[PDB]
Amino acid sequence: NTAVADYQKAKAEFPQKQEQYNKDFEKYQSDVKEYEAQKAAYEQYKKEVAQGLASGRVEKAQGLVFINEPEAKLSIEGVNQYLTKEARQKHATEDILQQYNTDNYTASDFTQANPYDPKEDTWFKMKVGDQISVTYDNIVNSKYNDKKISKVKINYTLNSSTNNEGSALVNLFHDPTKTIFIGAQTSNAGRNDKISVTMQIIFYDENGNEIDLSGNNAIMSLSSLNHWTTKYGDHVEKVNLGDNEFVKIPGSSVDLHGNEIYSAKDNQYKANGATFNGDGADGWDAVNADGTPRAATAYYGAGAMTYKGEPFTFTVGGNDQNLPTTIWFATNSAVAVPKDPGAKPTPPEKPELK
Ligand SMILES: [Ca+2]
Repeated sequence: NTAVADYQKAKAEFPQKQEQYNKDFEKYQSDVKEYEAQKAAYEQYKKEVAQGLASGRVEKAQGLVFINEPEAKLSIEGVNQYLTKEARQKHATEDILQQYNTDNYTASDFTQANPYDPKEDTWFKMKVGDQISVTYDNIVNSKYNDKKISKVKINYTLNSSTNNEGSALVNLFHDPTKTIFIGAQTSNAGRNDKISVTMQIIFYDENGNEIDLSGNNAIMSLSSLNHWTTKYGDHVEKVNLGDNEFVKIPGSSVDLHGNEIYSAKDNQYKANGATFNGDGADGWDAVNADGTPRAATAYYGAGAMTYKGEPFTFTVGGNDQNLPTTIWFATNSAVAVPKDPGAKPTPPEKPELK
């Protein structure tokens, strides 16, 4: 006989069980909406692949494997201001936005002689209008149309900055599939300056010749094109593809607008109308240190291109004054597409005393 104890426990716990139910039910309603969006995008993508629609080229046309090059080493031409290792150390514990606050660095933090080994990530300031050329070798995992890739060259040119010094701070990864993390102070009010970088990638075969991409099999990612709108900015990340060709990702917030691809509306906060939240461990934009997306919903912030070997330009701007502008821009063969969301969420069981 435990009737009294059991009755009193069930009665005492009921308010908490009801509060947990309300939270679980709200979460279920939110999850159903996310599931329906993911399912629609996945079904559309499957149809595009099966029927041979344009976006099916992500699967059907891909001949480029260029996703992971953790052994690559760098040779850099055209950089005149490398960040000293002492200055890198001094800024390493700061918030990311402060690490890229160019107001917090002075001339004594930079040197003309590169202190970084070829095998490690390298830091430097870029100067508007000065093209740099980065050659990456020790390429072990990559190929294009069954031509193993021996080397990659990427040229980068800073066209504009958000600061008033014509400069931006860069962390250049030794693995070229991680590309570049760039930022600067946002020195002016008015949301109208931007960091703009033109890039061009050349792949080389085992005999050292440049690889012709005109079979149109190099499908490259343009993921993580955030657009957030808050009291602190109308921050938009964009790509001008130049002579390369846009590949629309089904269900993505990113589309073609004249000359550029980006998300026309906020894609970062459900509170601002986005379908998925971008922030946090569970957000669509979550990434590992390797740059790999953590989220099956990464497609929501992504575009892609058929890369034809010609220059393209990424931009980021719209922050308010004094909030440093940053972007981790990567491009590689790992296009973010909708994935199978699994089974539809089921509602929580309502707690009862009966
Ligand atoms: Ca981004």
